[PDB]
Amino acid sequence: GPPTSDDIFEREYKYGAHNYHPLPVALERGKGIYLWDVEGRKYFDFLSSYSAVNQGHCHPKIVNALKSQVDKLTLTSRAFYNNVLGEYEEYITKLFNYHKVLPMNTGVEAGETACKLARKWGYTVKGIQKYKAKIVFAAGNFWGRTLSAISSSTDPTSYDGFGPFMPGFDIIPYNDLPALERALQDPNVAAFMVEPIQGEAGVVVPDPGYLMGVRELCTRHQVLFIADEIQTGLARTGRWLAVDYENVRPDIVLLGKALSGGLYPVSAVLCDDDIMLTIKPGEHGSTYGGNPLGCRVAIAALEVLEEENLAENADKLGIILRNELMKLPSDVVTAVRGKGLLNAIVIKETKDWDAWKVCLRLRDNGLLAKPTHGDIIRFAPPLVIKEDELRESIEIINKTILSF
Amino acid sequence: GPPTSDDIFEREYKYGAHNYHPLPVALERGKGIYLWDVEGRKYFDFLSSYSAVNQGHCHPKIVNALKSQVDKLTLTSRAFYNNVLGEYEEYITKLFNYHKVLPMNTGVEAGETACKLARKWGYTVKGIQKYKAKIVFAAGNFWGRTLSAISSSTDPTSYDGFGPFMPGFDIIPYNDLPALERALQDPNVAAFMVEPIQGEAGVVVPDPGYLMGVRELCTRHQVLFIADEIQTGLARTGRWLAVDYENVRPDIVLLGKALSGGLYPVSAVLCDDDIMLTIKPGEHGSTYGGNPLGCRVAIAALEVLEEENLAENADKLGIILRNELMKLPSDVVTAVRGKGLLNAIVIKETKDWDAWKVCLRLRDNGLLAKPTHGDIIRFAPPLVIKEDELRESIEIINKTILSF
Amino acid sequence: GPPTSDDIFEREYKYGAHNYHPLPVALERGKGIYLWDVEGRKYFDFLSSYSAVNQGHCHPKIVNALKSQVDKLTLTSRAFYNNVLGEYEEYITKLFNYHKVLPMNTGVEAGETACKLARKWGYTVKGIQKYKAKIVFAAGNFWGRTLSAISSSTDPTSYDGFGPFMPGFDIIPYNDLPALERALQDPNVAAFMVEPIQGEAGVVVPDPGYLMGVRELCTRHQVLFIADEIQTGLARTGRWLAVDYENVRPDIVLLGKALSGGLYPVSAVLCDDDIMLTIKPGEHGSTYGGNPLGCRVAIAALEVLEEENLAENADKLGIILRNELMKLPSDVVTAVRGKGLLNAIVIKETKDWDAWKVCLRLRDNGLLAKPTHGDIIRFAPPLVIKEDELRESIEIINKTILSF
Amino acid sequence: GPPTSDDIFEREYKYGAHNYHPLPVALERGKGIYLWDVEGRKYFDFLSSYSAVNQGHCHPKIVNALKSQVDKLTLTSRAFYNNVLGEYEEYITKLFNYHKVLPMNTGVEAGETACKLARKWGYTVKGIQKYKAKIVFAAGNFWGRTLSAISSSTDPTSYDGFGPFMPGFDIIPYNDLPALERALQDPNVAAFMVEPIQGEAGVVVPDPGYLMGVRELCTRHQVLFIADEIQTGLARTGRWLAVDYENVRPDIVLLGKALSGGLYPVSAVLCDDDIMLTIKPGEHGSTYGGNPLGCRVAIAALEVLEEENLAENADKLGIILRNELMKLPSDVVTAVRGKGLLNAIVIKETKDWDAWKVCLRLRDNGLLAKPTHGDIIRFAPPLVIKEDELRESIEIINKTILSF
Ligand SMILES: Cc1ncc(COP(=O)(O)O)c(/C=C/C(O)=C/C[C@H](N)C(=O)O)c1O
Ligand SMILES: Cc1ncc(COP(=O)(O)O)c(/C=C/C(O)=C/C[C@H](N)C(=O)O)c1O
Ligand SMILES: Cc1ncc(COP(=O)(O)O)c(/C=C/C(O)=C/C[C@H](N)C(=O)O)c1O
Ligand SMILES: Cc1ncc(COP(=O)(O)O)c(/C=C/C(O)=C/C[C@H](N)C(=O)O)c1O
Repeated sequence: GPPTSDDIFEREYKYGAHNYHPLPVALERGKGIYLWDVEGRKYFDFLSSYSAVNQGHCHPKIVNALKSQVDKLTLTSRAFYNNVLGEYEEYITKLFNYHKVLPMNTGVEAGETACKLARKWGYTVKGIQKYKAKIVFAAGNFWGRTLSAISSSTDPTSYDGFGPFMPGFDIIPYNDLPALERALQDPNVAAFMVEPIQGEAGVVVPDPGYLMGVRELCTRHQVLFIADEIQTGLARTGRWLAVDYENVRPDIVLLGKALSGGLYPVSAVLCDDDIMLTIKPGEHGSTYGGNPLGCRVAIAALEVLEEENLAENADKLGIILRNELMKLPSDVVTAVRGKGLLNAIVIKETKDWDAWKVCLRLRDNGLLAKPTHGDIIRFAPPLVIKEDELRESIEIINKTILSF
Repeated sequence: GPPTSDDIFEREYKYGAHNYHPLPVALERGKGIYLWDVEGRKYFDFLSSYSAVNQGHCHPKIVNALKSQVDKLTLTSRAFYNNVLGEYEEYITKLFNYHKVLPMNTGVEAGETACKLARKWGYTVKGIQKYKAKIVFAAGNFWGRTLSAISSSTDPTSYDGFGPFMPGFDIIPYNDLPALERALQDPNVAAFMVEPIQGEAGVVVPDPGYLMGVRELCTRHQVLFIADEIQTGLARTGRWLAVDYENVRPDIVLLGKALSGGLYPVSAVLCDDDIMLTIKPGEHGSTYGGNPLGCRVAIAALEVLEEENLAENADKLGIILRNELMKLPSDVVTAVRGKGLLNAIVIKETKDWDAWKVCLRLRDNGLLAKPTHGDIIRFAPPLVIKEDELRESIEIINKTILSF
Repeated sequence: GPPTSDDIFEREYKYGAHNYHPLPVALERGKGIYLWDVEGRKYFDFLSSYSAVNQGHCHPKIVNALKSQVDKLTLTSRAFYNNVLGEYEEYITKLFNYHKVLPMNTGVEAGETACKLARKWGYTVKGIQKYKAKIVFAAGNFWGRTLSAISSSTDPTSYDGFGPFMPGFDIIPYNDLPALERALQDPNVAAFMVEPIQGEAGVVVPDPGYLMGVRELCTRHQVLFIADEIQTGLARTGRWLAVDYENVRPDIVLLGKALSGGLYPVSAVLCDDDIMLTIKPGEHGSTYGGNPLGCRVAIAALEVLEEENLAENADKLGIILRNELMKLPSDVVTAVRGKGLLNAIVIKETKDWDAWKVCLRLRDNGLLAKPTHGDIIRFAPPLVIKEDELRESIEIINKTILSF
Repeated sequence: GPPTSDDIFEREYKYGAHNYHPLPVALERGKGIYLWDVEGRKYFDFLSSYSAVNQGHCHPKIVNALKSQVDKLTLTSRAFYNNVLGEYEEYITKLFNYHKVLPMNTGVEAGETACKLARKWGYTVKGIQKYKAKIVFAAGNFWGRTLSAISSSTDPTSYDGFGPFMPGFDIIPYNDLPALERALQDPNVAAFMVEPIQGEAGVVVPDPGYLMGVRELCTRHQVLFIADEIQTGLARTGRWLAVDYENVRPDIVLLGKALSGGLYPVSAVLCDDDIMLTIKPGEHGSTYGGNPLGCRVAIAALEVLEEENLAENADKLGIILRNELMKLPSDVVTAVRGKGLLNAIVIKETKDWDAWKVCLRLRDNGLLAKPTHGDIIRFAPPLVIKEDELRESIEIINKTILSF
């Protein structure tokens, strides 16, 4: 017969690498804000696949876009043209107001591209001597798992045992303008890459004005501001871009995850011509980047975001979420943070009570979430959720937390 | 109305990065070995999207697996389990006979994963001091476009302007056993990564015995043999793996491209437990890696190769293709090479006549191919091609080549 | 009676090491451009003993310098002074415009001296920690047969079976500025050694601008540029130094071979005081280095080059040689290369027709040459050759090549 | 007018490397046992250019061989054959009773050749894994100035500032059988290289039985015995080889210096076929190695040694030299050592009295010698010296020593 949840776990343990320790639940179906395991149980998805399913699981318009194109053409490679990519390019460039886009597949690939653009611009336009270009990052950052990405990490779990590391990556504290200004005194700095809110660090929101101050500093020192909006972008924090809260226009914007509604790995690197065109024909690419199938699903996923006004929903509903979460006792729940529907709670962890235990019980009470250390729990349900559904999940969260 | 080819070209020129200089052709449909442009012209695909559509464009079995899964569940993320991953992991591990697989999305991600495993094994099993581990590569190698992949490249178009480069990567000549023997004298070498046939270098085929000598030397010096079969694998050269020609078992095998039949970016890293399990939970991953949608399509993609015996077909037809191409005048076509359906011709390039010009005329005569330098043309049609179709293509190639 | 050519080969086979497989011809006399075998046959010498007899075999002025000095004093050793060395030192240093010269005997000794100068300069002036100094070399280099020289070689015949190898020697492709620039990012690099034209690799001429770019990159990164002109120097390429074609002044210049006209093993290392004086008294030397007999002959050898304007002749006649060689069919002779009178042709080798076979027939037709793999033949006659003699030799080459 | 001794020093100081600090004397002529400076002064040569002029300066027979051959042919290179080399090979190999000879030019080149033979023999015959072969050397050794030669030296002046060093070279004390026996327990050792009497270390004579014990231990443990007789060979110690005193037959014998009588840099490597033939055609060589001019002079140089029974004379006169030297006061001259005409004295050095100062006074009194630290003076006149001349020189030494 059909495998049980336990059969499912055992099979992966035997045949798959052990690079993850997932919360013990086996999903076979997803729709909107819901997930169903193989035993048929129903669950509120409060992780949204890291924002990839902002539009909810299997959104019918994005599904139909995928189904329509797969019968026509799925991959020509960029050795030749296809009819779809240019339409997606004009669309996303006009939506975000940048001259061009460089299509890639995964979040880390957008970051790598952005680092390559930063260096190439650094050498060919800023006049940095090869190869003395530096890129500054903020401590707590997370942009992927390539050798380059773990080389800017301050998390031992990311870099330990994987060295030597990529040179020319400097790290400074996040939410620290004076540190940034100090780093930018070196003219060999080509760029500063930062998340408007750090996702994996535990939904760390920098103080008001941080983003405006980063922009000012980058512009003064002729440094590219690379904003990684792979998790924060596409309506999840209440705007098209988290950077929009302070009216900031980064030099390079990275998008991924919700860009395809979870139907295909699609990522994007947006920037104007003076940066974008430092990379010449033949100097950068990817087998699947810009394929017609991912473009069709991306056009659809962006249209859902716009047409269903999900940014406004996430902003209004996020206020409720945070307001209800702050009612929990301050001796149980230490802090509440986030923007829009990108939130987290910090608990007063003890040797016998932790975030993992809380998520296990949440699971038991029908809500799926993942801990981000011993003391942090993220709450980020799909943006299609309704206030009634949200209030029901808040009750589940309340009941569970108070049940310890 | 509908954009013309010229309109398609222009739109991408304005809104897309110029990292590619494609052959000027605009496709809107693909099926099997054929592609159709927006003007309705029909062409033989002799590029197969860099060997990602080995199964032919839009294979019905693969399309059906995608349509079936997209209605159910596409991405839970690795924070939770999905019912499909394990079924795929057991299938692919038994097919290639390795304990485990680590699922990723793009070719370069598989290579990054292999480098991280090599290093982690190097430090935690072999005993190399952190962080002195080295990874040896062959000149001409191409494993992608991340900062780390271009740091091992000998092609300036890949690395120039993109440094500083990742330390710990050494380069030796390809197809050179004495040179590998010399490099492996350093006890700090953790692995040697190599393609059984170099693709982007110009379909460079090493001499008979090279692979056995690499396996022998790596074993002798306690060095992992990493075979990048992202382009050579999955029946392209006439075998499940190009290393099968010498019956050699690498320590780590990389798969990508045709692993999905061109319908989704799926890549994979296969190896036994002693290497795979050096990476503990939380130390490596990817948002889309191992998602259920990509797994369903990869199972179907692998089934097609098997069920249709595409390896045998590529082997049988590849010899016909090469023997026919060798009949061209040795003063116009300087060399013919390849294995199975992964082939190239070298032309006697002049200032007035080159590979690009030949490919434009080939396009005009109904066959799509892409030059690998001013003198090399790659011929790699989907493996579902039939003998009569191959001979038709051959006539097109002879006609074009002799027309100058 | 006197030994026959065949007795000469047999005797060497029995009593001498088998470290060479020379073209079967036994010479007993040489004068100018010609050589005679023991059977009395006359041959044009188109190898010139690798440039050692640039001045032709047994030039009367050099011979007379030899005879004059051997009646006076031949070797005092460096424990004392000889009256001749200083005169040769002042002469050669003013000729090439460097502060000093360090006299050695063979070409590999001057290379070894240059490596020791570069390391000493690296530690004592550049500040590199002992013993982390690196020297970069170009693939295809040849600078002799010591353990250190074969350690930088990429030719398996030079290094296979002779290791372990000297550490601190790194190799990059020849004629590759991006690769040199990449290598010189390591501040532990003390020098880059390179031949302006690679001799033994098959007369490989780098592209216009390579030397200038080498000079620029070395100066920019505080690395010593060591130019090995042992084969290319002293008028053979059409100038005093092959680097003069680009007005490039290397940090260290190595000379040998023609420096004595073939009458005595004489080599020289030229550089300014900031480099030369890093080596103190008792820290480097050679028993025969700077002996009075070799100095007298070197003074005369250089005087012949200057007095007879051999560089101008080699330039003028080299143009003629290459122009006539290019008239040979492109389906037989694939390439013609060189500068001045250092040239070579590449033939369309088959299993039954090769460079060795061509050189046997050449010998049969009165011209002696050295094949340098299965498809390269070098053409480098003494620089004292006249246009009529050159044209006569060219007809012998035409006759031979066309005769197959 | 002609340069004065002082002008000669000044000129070299300005235009030549400062790699030596010679005794201030400028010679312009040499005949037999004598040398004349530019001021006309006559001196007894008690260094003999480190044994290169064993036959005396400018021996008429060697000079005549030189003059005869320079009118015929001086260098064809090894790309072809010359009629002279084979004649010299048969001559020298029968003289020393070894199958073959490998001709080189300088002493360090023959040592380098012997290391390469030992490694090649080690891997191809002994079975050592590539590249684990070791070569053992004796502390105090001196065999030249290449990077490899200074890597086995225990003299800081030879190696300091010139590293990193050649691996695989191990050092044990000289004249120490227990230490050699201990080193040869490693089966990865391929050879032991040693001087029968250390020259540059200060004429260090090992104890009776050392050579026999070296021979025995090397045979017992399947290790090659390489005897460096470049300074001690060719009659200087009173025998053809210093190893003849113990009837020991080394596996490899190196010769040089006197092999040419000081007229040409000529060196030789002798061994039987099982060793010599481990090196195949194209695997080792030298441009000037085995040239016809050096062979003619080497044949004559050896003939003079044999014909004039110089070994017998050196033996007889060496007894006299040492017996007279031992009459000097023990509180001034601490030791007298040597064999045949290779001798030295050790003096009771103080802060104000040293070997250099003694050698200055010697020069003042008409005898030239080389000090070899602050307390050693070597006495080694040409082997053509007569008893009356020796006794005259001895009085000059007595006079000088006693004069302080
Ligand atoms: C801000 C930001 N920027 C880039 C990335 C990399 O995204 P991708 O996984 O598609 O390469 C991410 C990815 C987050 C992510 O995948 C979290 C967990 C992930 N499964 C892991 O390997 O630990 C991101 O949050
Ligand atoms: C042997 C091998 N290993 C890895 C890769 C990288 O695969 P991916 O493109 O999915 O990152 C490839 C990919 C090659 C490829 O597609 C090169 C051309 C590509 N259009 C580019 O410009 O990057 C490969 O040939
Ligand atoms: C036992 C032995 N074996 C080899 C050699 C090296 O010989 P050559 O200098 O020709 O490379 C020597 C050379 C000794 C010698 O006198 C070298 C002194 C010379 N003036 C110098 O600094 O190199 C030797 O004594
Ligand atoms: C650019 C360059 N630099 C140095 C050397 C070495 O020179 P020598 O042979 O005198 O050590 C060479 C020598 C080349 C050459 O012809 C050596 C051939 C010689 N018959 C052998 O096997 O060693 C050179 O081409």
